[PDB]
Amino acid sequence: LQPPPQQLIVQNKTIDLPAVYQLNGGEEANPHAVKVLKELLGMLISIGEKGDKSVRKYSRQIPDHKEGYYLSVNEKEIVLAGNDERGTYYALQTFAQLLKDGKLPEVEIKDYPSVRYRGVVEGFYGTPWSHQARLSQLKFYGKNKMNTYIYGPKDDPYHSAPNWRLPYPDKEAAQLQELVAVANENEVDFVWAIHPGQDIKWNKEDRDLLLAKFEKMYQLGVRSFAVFFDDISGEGTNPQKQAELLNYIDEKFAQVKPDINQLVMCPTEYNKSWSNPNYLTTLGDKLNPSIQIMWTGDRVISDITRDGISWINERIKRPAYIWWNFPVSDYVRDHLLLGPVYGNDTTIAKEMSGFVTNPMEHAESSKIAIYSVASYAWNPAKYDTWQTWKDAIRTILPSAAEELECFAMHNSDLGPNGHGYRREESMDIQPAAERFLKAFKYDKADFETLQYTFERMKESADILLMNTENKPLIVEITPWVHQFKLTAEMGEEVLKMVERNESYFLRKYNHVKALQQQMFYIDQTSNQNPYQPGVKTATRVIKPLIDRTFATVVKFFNQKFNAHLDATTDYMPHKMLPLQVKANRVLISPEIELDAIYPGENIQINFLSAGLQKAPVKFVRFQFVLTIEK
Ligand SMILES: O=C(N[C@H]1[C@H](Oc2ccc(F)c(F)c2)O[C@H](CO)[C@@H](O)[C@@H]1O)C(F)F
Repeated sequence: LQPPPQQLIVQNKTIDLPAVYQLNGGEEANPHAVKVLKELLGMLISIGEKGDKSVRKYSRQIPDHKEGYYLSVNEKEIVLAGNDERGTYYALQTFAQLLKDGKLPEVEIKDYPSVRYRGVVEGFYGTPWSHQARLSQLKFYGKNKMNTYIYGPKDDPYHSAPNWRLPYPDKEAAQLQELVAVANENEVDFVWAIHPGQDIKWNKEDRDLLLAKFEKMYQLGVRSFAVFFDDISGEGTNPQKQAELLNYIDEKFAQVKPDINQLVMCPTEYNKSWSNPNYLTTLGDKLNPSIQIMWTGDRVISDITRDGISWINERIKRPAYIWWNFPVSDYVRDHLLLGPVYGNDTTIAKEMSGFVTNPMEHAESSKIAIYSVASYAWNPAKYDTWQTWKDAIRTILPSAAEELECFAMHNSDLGPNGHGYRREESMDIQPAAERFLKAFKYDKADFETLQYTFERMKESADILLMNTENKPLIVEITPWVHQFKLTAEMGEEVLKMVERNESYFLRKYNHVKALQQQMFYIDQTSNQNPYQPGVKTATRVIKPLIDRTFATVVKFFNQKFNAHLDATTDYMPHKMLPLQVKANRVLISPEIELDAIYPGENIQINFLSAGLQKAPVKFVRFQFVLTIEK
């Protein structure tokens, strides 16, 4: 069961889903839950909300919590009783996971979430989620009892700079309208956010335009709203004016419409490190208390701790609404972040108004963290990092679960980055790895372990590429899967170099250099975004072991045979601190000879620049970056 319920009593007896049933309360229960029931489908089945005729017999069993439910299955009768309509739907989501092979376990469940708002903020920089991916997201939220979707992609020009003042065009508006309908069907609050701050004026004209935009969104069906003031400079960062604007939205709009739910703001000082030592106490004191204030923790990317959440709560005078910056990867775009969700304290549910997760631009790939966050935020006390990661992967790709686990286990670290934020990766093999190298610079078992791992990586790569159960997932990860397969091939060849004769070693060597060039070409042709282009994989443990083992066994060959083989581990056609090639930049990692003559563009230097005006260039002699026409 995911999320695991607050309370559960299992009897050890089984019951056939009744071939013949009597439905009580289907005309009065939450239509969204009734629809799920009738699809899954004499024995009495009672569905309803506390107060309904159908479930009055169980009124004492129903948890007195928002979104709570009582679920019961026995030989005699089935009860599916929400404390409110969402609760009934959540009872159904649990019910569907009990139903296996046409059979049900005899169980009594009393359930409710520990955190009031739980979900995803699409708030990353980069390519926003497609329409299809958002639709699929919303269904997945409902299955996993996430009730919050904060729409806020940084690069949607109608969400942020400069066209936040304009209504969405017809096509986009028709799409959002559908998203809102689908969200409603899955018991998700669609929260449309706006990000006006970089150029907002504190006047009537901009105040009114912002309210007019919210009204347009409201006409599209939107019933929750957010205003983000993060990552901005200038007058838009003034706390009094922020609070005043939010209170004005609250009082003229959120409390005037009959049916507005969440009103949320993201502060400019949204993590402890970025907070000056009185912006936050001004917000805490001036902002209407029903208004939510977001917070990403001690740092832009951090895990939430008891000390950290108590620090925020005291300044803002309400429980912080957490924006958790994982698995967002818009600052490490060359990595996928498919590891487990961990690091957040599991005893601080009462200290938070909400918990949402900023995910990767890769929507399906994000379902691993998302499913885990859902589990954490509903039942933090029973949150099991590893089992939930395994369950996520198995729900997302039942046909190739083991292969996805293999891929995901070696694609979880961010690599070095400006935020200093890291994740564990490849922990199972790390001991055999680190002992194999030390000895080299070995136990047979460690060698076979590495060998087993490479073999497995290839099996996983090839089965994943060809999987048809979740095609959109496979499209997202495909470039990394190719790179992952290459890595495992390079690993097998390097191990063969460690093991017979001069001639066989040179065959393996030459095959390695070819594999290095293949990885380079995948890195230059896939995922060519402006910020961190290319495709890295297995970066924490595996690639480093392979490269170092390669440097080492070559060194020993040159010593033994008086040879002069090149020991370089990453292919690089240009010559010169490694050179890098990023799009049409050739740069010295913070005399260069290129592999051919190109038209030059510019040379940028920091210890400065010169335009080259398309002059032909092969040699550059003196950041340190050459930009060519390519
Ligand atoms: O996290 C937030 N905002 C952005 C914030 O973005 C930054 C933008 C500029 C920075 F200099 C910086 F250090 C972080 O961090 C996330 C990760 O990159 C982004 O995805 C978010 O859109 C929000 F809580 F304020």
